Amino acid sequence: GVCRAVCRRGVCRAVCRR
Repeated sequence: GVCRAVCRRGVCRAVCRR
Protein backbone atom coordinates (compact mmCIF):
# COMPACT_ATOMS: atom_id res chain seq x y z
CA GLY A 1 0.00 0.00 0.00
CA VAL A 2 2.98 2.29 0.22
CA CYS A 3 4.51 3.46 -3.00
CA ARG A 4 8.08 4.45 -2.60
CA ALA A 5 10.08 6.18 -5.27
CA VAL A 6 13.64 5.01 -5.34
CA CYS A 7 16.03 6.54 -7.79
CA ARG A 8 19.03 4.65 -9.05
CA ARG A 9 21.44 5.93 -11.72
CA GLY A 10 19.00 8.75 -12.30
CA VAL A 11 16.29 6.22 -13.00
CA CYS A 12 13.44 6.73 -10.66
CA ARG A 13 11.36 3.75 -9.96
CA ALA A 14 8.29 3.79 -7.83
CA VAL A 15 8.01 0.43 -6.15
CA CYS A 16 4.91 -0.25 -4.18
CA ARG A 17 5.02 -2.21 -1.01
CA ARG A 18 1.91 -3.11 0.99
